Amino acid sequence: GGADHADAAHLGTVNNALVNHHYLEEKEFQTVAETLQRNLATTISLYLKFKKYHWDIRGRFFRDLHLAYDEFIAEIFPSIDEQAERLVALGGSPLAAPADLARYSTVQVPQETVRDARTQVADLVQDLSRVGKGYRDDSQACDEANDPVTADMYNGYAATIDKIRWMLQAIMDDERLD
Amino acid sequence: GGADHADAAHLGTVNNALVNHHYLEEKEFQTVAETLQRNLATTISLYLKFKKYHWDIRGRFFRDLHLAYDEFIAEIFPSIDEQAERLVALGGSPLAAPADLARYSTVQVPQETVRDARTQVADLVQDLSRVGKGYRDDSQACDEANDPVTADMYNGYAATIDKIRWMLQAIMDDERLD
Amino acid sequence: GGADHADAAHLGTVNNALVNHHYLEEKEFQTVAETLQRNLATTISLYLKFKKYHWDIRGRFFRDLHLAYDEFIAEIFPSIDEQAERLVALGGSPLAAPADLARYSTVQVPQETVRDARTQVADLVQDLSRVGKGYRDDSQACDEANDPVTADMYNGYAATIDKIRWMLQAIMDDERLD
Amino acid sequence: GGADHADAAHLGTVNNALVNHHYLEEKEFQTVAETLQRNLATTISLYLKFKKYHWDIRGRFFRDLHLAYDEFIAEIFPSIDEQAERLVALGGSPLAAPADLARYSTVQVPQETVRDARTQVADLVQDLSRVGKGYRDDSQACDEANDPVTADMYNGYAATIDKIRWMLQAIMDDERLD
Amino acid sequence: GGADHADAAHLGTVNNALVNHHYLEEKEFQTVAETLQRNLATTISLYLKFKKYHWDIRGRFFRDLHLAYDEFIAEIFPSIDEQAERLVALGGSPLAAPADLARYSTVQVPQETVRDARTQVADLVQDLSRVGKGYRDDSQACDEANDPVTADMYNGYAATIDKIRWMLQAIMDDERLD
Amino acid sequence: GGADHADAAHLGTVNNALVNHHYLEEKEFQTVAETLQRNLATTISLYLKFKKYHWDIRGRFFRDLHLAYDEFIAEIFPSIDEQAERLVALGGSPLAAPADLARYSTVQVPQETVRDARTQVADLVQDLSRVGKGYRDDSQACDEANDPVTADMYNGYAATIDKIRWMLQAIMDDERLD
Amino acid sequence: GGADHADAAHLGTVNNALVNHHYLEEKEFQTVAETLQRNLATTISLYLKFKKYHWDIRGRFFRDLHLAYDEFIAEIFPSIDEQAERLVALGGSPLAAPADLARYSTVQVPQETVRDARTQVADLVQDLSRVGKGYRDDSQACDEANDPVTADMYNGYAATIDKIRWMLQAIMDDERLD
Amino acid sequence: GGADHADAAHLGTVNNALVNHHYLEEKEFQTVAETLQRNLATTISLYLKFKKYHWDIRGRFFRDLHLAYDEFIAEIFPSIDEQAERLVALGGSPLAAPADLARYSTVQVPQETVRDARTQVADLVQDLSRVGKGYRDDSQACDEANDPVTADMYNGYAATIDKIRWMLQAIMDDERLD
Amino acid sequence: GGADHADAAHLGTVNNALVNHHYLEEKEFQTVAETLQRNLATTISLYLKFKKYHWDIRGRFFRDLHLAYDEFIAEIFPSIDEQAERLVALGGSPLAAPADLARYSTVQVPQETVRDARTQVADLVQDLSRVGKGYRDDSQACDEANDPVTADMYNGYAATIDKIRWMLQAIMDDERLD
Amino acid sequence: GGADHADAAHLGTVNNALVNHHYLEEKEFQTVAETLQRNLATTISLYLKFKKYHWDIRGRFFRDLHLAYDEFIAEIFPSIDEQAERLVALGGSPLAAPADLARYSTVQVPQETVRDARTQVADLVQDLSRVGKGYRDDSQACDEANDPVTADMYNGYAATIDKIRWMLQAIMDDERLD
Amino acid sequence: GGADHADAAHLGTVNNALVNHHYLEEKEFQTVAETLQRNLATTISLYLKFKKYHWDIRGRFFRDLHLAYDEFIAEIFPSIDEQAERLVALGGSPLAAPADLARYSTVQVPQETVRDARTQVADLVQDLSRVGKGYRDDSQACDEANDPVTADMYNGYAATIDKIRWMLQAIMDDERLD
Ligand SMILES: [Fe+3]
Ligand SMILES: [Fe+3]
Ligand SMILES: [Fe+3]
Ligand SMILES: [Fe+3]
Ligand SMILES: [Fe+3]
Ligand SMILES: [Fe+3]
Ligand SMILES: [Fe+3]
Ligand SMILES: [Fe+3]
Ligand SMILES: [Fe+3]
Ligand SMILES: [Fe+3]
Ligand SMILES: [Fe+3]
Ligand SMILES: [Fe+3]
Ligand SMILES: [Fe+3]
Ligand SMILES: [Fe+3]
Ligand SMILES: [Fe+3]
Ligand SMILES: [Fe+3]
Ligand SMILES: [Fe+3]
Ligand SMILES: [Fe+3]
Ligand SMILES: [Zn+2]
Ligand SMILES: [Zn+2]
Ligand SMILES: [Zn+2]
Ligand SMILES: [Zn+2]
Ligand SMILES: [Zn+2]
Ligand SMILES: [Zn+2]
Ligand SMILES: [Zn+2]
Ligand SMILES: [Zn+2]
Ligand SMILES: [Zn+2]
Ligand SMILES: [Zn+2]
Ligand SMILES: [Zn+2]
Repeated sequence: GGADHADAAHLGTVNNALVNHHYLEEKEFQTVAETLQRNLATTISLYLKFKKYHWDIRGRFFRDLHLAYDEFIAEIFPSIDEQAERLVALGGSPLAAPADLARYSTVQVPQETVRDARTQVADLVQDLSRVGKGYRDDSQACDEANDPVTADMYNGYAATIDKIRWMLQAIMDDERLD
Repeated sequence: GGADHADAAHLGTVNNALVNHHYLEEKEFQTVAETLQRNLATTISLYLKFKKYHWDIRGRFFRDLHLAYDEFIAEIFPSIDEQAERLVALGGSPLAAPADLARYSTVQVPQETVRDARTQVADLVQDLSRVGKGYRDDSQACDEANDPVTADMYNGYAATIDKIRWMLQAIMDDERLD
Repeated sequence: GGADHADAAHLGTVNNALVNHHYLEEKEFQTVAETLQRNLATTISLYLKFKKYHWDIRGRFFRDLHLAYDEFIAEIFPSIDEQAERLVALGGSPLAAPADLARYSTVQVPQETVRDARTQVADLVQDLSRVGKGYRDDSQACDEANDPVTADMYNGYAATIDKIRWMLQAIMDDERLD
Repeated sequence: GGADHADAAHLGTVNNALVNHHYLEEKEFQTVAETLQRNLATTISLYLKFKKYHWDIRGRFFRDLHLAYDEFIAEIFPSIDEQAERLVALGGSPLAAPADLARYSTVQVPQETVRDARTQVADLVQDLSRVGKGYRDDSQACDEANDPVTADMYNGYAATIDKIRWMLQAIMDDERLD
Repeated sequence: GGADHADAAHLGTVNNALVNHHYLEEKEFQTVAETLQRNLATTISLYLKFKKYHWDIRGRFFRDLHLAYDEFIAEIFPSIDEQAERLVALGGSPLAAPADLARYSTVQVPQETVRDARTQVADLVQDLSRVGKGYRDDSQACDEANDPVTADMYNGYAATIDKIRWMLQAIMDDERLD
Repeated sequence: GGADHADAAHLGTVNNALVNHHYLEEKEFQTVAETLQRNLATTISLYLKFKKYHWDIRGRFFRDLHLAYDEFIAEIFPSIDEQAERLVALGGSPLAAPADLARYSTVQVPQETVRDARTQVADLVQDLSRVGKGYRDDSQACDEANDPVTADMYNGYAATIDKIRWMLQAIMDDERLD
Repeated sequence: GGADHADAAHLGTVNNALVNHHYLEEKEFQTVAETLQRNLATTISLYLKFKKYHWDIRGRFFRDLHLAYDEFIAEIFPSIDEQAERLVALGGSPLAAPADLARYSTVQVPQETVRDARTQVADLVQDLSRVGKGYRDDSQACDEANDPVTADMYNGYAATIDKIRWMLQAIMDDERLD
Repeated sequence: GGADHADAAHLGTVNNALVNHHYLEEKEFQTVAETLQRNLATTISLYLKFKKYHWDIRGRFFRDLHLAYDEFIAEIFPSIDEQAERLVALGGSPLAAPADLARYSTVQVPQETVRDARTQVADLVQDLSRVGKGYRDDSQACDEANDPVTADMYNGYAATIDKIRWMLQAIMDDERLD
Repeated sequence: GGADHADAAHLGTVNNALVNHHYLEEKEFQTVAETLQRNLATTISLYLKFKKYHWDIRGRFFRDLHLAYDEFIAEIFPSIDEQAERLVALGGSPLAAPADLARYSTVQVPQETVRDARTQVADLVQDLSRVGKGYRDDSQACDEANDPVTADMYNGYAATIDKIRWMLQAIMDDERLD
Repeated sequence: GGADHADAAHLGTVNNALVNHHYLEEKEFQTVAETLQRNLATTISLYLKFKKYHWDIRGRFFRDLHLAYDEFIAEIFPSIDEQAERLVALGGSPLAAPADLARYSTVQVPQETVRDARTQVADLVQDLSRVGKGYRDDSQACDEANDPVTADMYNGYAATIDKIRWMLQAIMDDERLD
Repeated sequence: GGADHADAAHLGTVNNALVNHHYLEEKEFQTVAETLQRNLATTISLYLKFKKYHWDIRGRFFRDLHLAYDEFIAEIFPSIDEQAERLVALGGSPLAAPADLARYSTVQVPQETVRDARTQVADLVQDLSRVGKGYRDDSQACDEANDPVTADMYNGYAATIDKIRWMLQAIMDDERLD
């Protein structure tokens, strides 16, 4: 993918004379950086979305979901600083302003108050299906671009996302969940 | 302030029949909820902004500022869940989507790559002057609205913000910082 | 409120010659001590009530409520020794015998075996609505009586009680909870 | 002893269809349950009594006794939840309301302010003599009723109570303690 | 109170161009800063005084008082850095030289060797009566000066000082303490 | 690469009868072992070099660099025992004598006293550029030699080295660093 | 390999409507699931076998081997839940009944009492040679089946197994071990 | 057994007026106290003996036995204070002077330097056979004397001693141990 | 040196009958006590001085020095209670009132606000040169006075002070530090 | 002093061929070993004596002394293994049988039950005066015998013993202690 | 000894204007610095040598020696940074490049693969005999050169080295170790 938005190696600015793409060729950096910026915005958006649903859930599954969402945040949270800094280490600049989260994330954070357990869980399962396949695909893309290092990070993140996807899909595989 | 955007006690939705403003009158809730939604969006925006500057700083003050910004995040971070849940406990629904952060935060997160130490620090000092006065003013407003409980939370947050403001203002009170 | 039952500064007994109300006038002590004795008996009664319901709950919400009640006890428990000793520090003597708990608590502990989740949760939500408003009102009363110190303790306890009230009210805001 | 007050296996209520006395015959349950309800009420009453004396002690032995009573509470406190739940596991329902504590406890909690060290310590030593013999006797009774499991719990509790009894008896074996 | 001795916002010196009183007006800063400098010098003086008495106590209450004084130091010690830095955050400069401690503290540190338990304890109880009322009064003064933030700090410190005052007053309320 | 210096599977010595290359063919072992011996000597040399610069740095960046070098040692240090033992597990014998470190390391440890911050940092950045590319290349070589296991170790080490490279390059991207 | 025994995506049962193979095609799932079920049964069998030998070893190497086997269990044990849940996350159902362990494990647990150190160690070294090559081969198979995520798990497990293999092979490379 | 040497309930001395045998009859105390004094002296003697052998062992089993003896001390050590205080709680006075250890211990501490592994281990196995049977027999004796409390302590100590006996017997069941 | 100010063995006061100089002759005590009182006052003065500079530093080296001064306080702080109590153990009474700190300390605490990094660091380096030589000289003096015990304490304190001296001297060995 | 009883370098026994006195001449070893065997037996005897008095103390100072004796044991206990092993490292064999403790200790463990606080404390103060001077003298003797290493150990032990001596002497410097 | 190689106080370089020998005369620094550089190179060489033997040991004593060498590294490792920084604090510059380790160490690291337990242990015992005497001699030399501070460091290091020497000498004092 195209990564000009995340590339900091060609800026006209102070304290930037040494920035480069280390062992990656320019086109390889473009491929890898598009995945890192997208996955960073996605991870931050999942933190915000798990919190919004943690705060808004009501009804008899409140303890099940309120506590689960915090456990899932704890699993994914460290990857925010790690993905941002992998991008910086390769000569990028990570984006984290609200407008940039909205543009590059594959996950949308709700603006409405969603009380219903099934509505929350089905939304999250759809997101996590996309994000876990995303990391598997992005791992292969990075390996192909001669970046097995970023690929290895993604292999670990995909295992975590796939695990959370299973747990949430299991909870909603029940006709008595309204 | 007006707080319709944060008020969840009158929604037409499921699992919402019991939501109310507890011991606050409606107008008192409006006053307190405007402060909680604004301060929540501001705190999350400060987390994102301290991270963006942590990731982008370069030059000879890199260790000073990279490490300081993480210490400041650790001081303010717990207040994200606390402020959101104080709003929920009073019959509100906290907003955390990117569009809502941008609308209600008193702090803007950078979309550009800022390498320069002075530029980062002066921006943050301006923000923290506004946010610390904000919590002092909002504490008095909440006390006046018969909510000494939220006021007490704000008294603690203001002390933290004022402390961080001093440290950053001190670092930039130097003509040799370019 | 009247606090003769809690006042230890005028006793005819040994090792009591120095007991006084420190910086409070007698009438100020009466106001503050009535709130401390009542809130102490209430807090101990909530410990006993959360335990009784923890021990007696049955049915499919057993894990949700059994575990939640212990988390809520852990939040409120430290305030037992703190409220009792604030009363002692102001020249009072805290009461903790069963007959005194029953007389002064605003919360009644069940003598029957309550298996039903909704019955337990609705009872607790009614209690916590009363106790959280109680601490907000008692904070203002203490501040008015020139005791901002006890008021500050109450501001923290009210935030905890209000949080627990929200979580329990959320769980029961569901027609499928029988 | 008779245990109808603690027996939950025959209730006319919801979510109670499966409750039974596990491997104990009905008469064996009656014997064991009388000991568990009495010892539960006694243990909670000792927590309340050690606290009341911790809060009220004055004079030159204040540090000796204030700190000792908290160490003794820490030793006995875990047995509250353990004894209540052993009773639940055998098809009982434990009682913890103030009126039930007063009825079934072998220890009375003071309603007066006792400043005098000797008065407190002699009262506690009398209580602990009764409670430690109680657990030794109740252990033998439970073993005889084919419940070596509850007996084993009591053997451990008796060792703790007997140890605390020695320490308090030692402190008061002194004519200079007024 | 007058606070010129603690005010750093008008100095003729290097690295001081940005120093100001944040959200406080000049007269409000004068009120708050007088309380912070006085309470800082008082807290440091209480650390030194509790140590001097810890080191010099002899006789049969040695363990009671030697250990208690260290527990009381541990309770008050963190407030030294906190009060000094609240003053710095508001545009002050805290004083800590011996001559400044002696001038501004409301507590005098002994220059003589005091072996006698009663003499030590009565001296400390007089000090703590003054210091606990001081924090209650200074809290109200700060609130009136539109600084609820510093007031909140003082509310917590007063509760700690009042607790220590009770424990020491209790120990000496005994005719057999010589 | 050629690895006879590290191969222990053909020695004429005691307690060596069972040594073999496990699932690797001889030529595959030669490829993988050359990378492990070189990276082991390099890692130990980086420990020694970060220490020498930690001990010798002087001037106004002393705290920045003295502390950073210890944090970087803590990140890389565990890989010394891990790389040596991966080589042993594949039928090699790791070298660690000074003469062997000097021969096989891609990093040279200074014999002179280097006080100058820029001189130290530029030297380290050159080293880490070589070592991070080295691990990326060696990962691909190991994967090609049917050793994805050693490759995975290298993917993690490369991410650490690349991160440290960024931080040091950032510090020196400043004309005011002399 | 064929994996019908582990595939849960086509069951005729309740709460199973959503089960699928996520981002893997059916044939890819068959390949990966055969490796996960086999490695799960193997890992559990190694836990049981290391325990049986830990319990049965006698003679002068008792401390060497009794303690080593527990350290090796601690290294491999977490991979039991991890491998089972990777299989569940991909739409499988892991098998753990004794009959299924015996069928699918590549390691057999002893039914006899083996006192002899050499007999135990040689048996384990043969097992670990097979299991470490197994994980290397299964990693490559999973990567080929577009599952780099499971492959990455296996790369870590192989390094652990290969390390344990070396230590046990070393201990028995000695003619004086009878 | 006869226990006059350990009985403190009939002394002609100060601060001893309240000492009694709690719930045991005099003859029951004699039985139980003989076991407690003997087992106390035995446990202290095993601490001294395990240390002497830990300090004196030489030869090729040095690490096996030096480290094992410290692990065995850590298992038995807490029972020194526990057995002594059970005796005090029942109106006894525990003996610990060297002459009393020698008289009442069933284990003799070496006065010679024993370098030989087999000699040490065979000596310890003989001791532990006696001490583990001793605790089993003493448990039954205490139960018969209406002291199930002390019996329970002994049941736990016997399990520990029997475990250590197995490990040491295993090490020496080897003709190659010289 | 002369130590009458610190000598408590000849006081006309209560609870002082047993005070003596243990194994030191009177003149030996005078030598050792002069060093302990001086070093105690010096250490407390260094705590106060490091804090004053920690609180007052401004400009671009704020993080370097603010954090360093707290690390140096943590290194020296335990020696306050240790030196005071070594003096008490030898029959002295340690002085800690402000007037006594000022008289006996070899380090003066600033009464002015010092913003300038170089001014602070040069002042501290001069102090630490004096204090580290002081402990080396006082160690030799104590050894000569037959007190190798106090000498050993001083050997450890000197190593700490000398280390801090190096770090601060290094930071200021730079012409660009203004 | 003469040390034949502790010298293991000339034994006629197995596994003893390499034992020697390391860097000490024979006469130097004799001097140092006499001090180590005596101080080892003394330290173990102080552990036993502090325990006997901990177990036997009664009357109103029970908490003061029961708890203090355990704190003093915790301070001295590590020196048992350290002194024994310093002797082993120099070619000695440490003695720990009861008969050897009695022969070489400078402290006698009571065979009687001592309830009286003053009697216990005065006995201990006499012991600790002897033991602290002993370590000071033995430190000088070891230094003179070219063993500054053992001397350094003794300097630390003397400081601990002297501290405990002060605390116990202080407690008994009181005519009201009977 | 001569120490020009380690002396940094006379360099012609930047940021070195303030370097001096603190309280030591030039000739005293030469004596002390020769010992510090030699002992630093020796300690680092012992880390490398213990690792090489840890990695290469095979045969039936593998667990005994593999684990022991890591415990010995953990004991000596902290002295690397401590000895290097004592040299820096006295105006030296410590050497750590491979060529400098080889020149100044009294211990040689093996370049060959040594499988044999006796060969490893005998080599280490010879080294540790030299290094422990070295620290005893260097302690006396430093004391004579008016550096009791460095001498004290060496007294502690010698005790550690002498302890490790005993343990290794004990293991090899056995004819059955081949
Ligand atoms: Fe970061
Ligand atoms: Fe990986
Ligand atoms: Fe939350
Ligand atoms: Fe507050
Ligand atoms: Fe309390
Ligand atoms: Fe429970
Ligand atoms: Fe038991
Ligand atoms: Fe601070
Ligand atoms: Fe800096
Ligand atoms: Fe290792
Ligand atoms: Fe699991
Ligand atoms: Fe072994
Ligand atoms: Fe004890
Ligand atoms: Fe102290
Ligand atoms: Fe020392
Ligand atoms: Fe006391
Ligand atoms: Fe030991
Ligand atoms: Fe260092
Ligand atoms: Zn680019
Ligand atoms: Zn509303
Ligand atoms: Zn009153
Ligand atoms: Zn029944
Ligand atoms: Zn001003
Ligand atoms: Zn080969
Ligand atoms: Zn399928
Ligand atoms: Zn008797
Ligand atoms: Zn004197
Ligand atoms: Zn000899
Ligand atoms: Zn020189």
